[PDB]
Amino acid sequence: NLTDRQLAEEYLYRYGYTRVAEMRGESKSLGPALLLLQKQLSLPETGELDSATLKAMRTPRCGVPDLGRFQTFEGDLKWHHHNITYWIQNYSEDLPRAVIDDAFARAFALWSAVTPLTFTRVYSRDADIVIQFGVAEHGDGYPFDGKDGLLAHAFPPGPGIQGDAHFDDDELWSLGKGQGYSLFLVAAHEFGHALGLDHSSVPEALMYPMYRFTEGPPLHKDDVNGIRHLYG
Ligand SMILES: CC(C)(O)c1ccc2cc(C(=O)N3CCCc4cnc(N)c(F)c4C3)[nH]c2c1
Ligand SMILES: O=P([O-])(O)O
Ligand SMILES: [Ca+2]
Ligand SMILES: [Ca+2]
Ligand SMILES: [Ca+2]
Ligand SMILES: [Zn+2]
Ligand SMILES: [Zn+2]
Repeated sequence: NLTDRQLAEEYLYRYGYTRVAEMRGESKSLGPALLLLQKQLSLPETGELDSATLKAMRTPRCGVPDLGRFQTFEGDLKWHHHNITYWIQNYSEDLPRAVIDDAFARAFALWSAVTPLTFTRVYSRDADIVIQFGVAEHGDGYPFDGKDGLLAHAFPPGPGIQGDAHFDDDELWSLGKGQGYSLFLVAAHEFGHALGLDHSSVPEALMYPMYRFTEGPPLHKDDVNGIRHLYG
């Protein structure tokens, strides 16, 4: 029961819009930050807390920031070897273990066709991409928010926590039918970040930050070109 205005202030802060408005001398009213968000999400650029902007802010999405408050990390944020390993550290009880394993394998198979990298499952803490399910504060100081709102987050390529992918288990994980969010579609978006991709402004793109259920092929031209500009 946040008000529409309280939701707007929280959204603009969480995803980096308020910090950018501060750097431009324009954080004492909502309008300038709203214009930065409408440009970034490809909404009409009104500067108002209008119906299209409120509908966007209420839409479940990725927990990675858009414009600001990104942490300082080690290295140039791409992988420098070909065989990327992953470890499924724990399981949601919402799906059978073999269905969770296959959702992650399918999400990696989407990227493998369009990148010179391979993805291989291991059972070891020193995998490149460690996958975890967690609730609220889950060990990295970037807490989840309970049911709906942000669904998951991931870290850009590098050592340790870098490249890792976390899924909010206060969500109901499914394949996106009946109830719950598609673990396949969320994992596919989060693995893009774990390969070094940013958010897209193209609403149809996999790397757009909002969750959109589809039964169609998830990759768009903007996603494939994004990976091409990283690894060839
Ligand atoms: C586009 C690029 C540069 O490859 C890239 C891609 C994805 C990420 C994810 C982060 C990152 O900063 N975090 C990892 C995601 C969790 C998180 C959430 N809120 C923050 N304010 C925050 F700093 C972090 C830390 N930083 C990133 C940077
Ligand atoms: O905010 P509205 O007037 O576009 O509904
Ligand atoms: Ca890692
Ligand atoms: Ca959540
Ligand atoms: Ca759950
Ligand atoms: Zn994202
Ligand atoms: Zn986390």
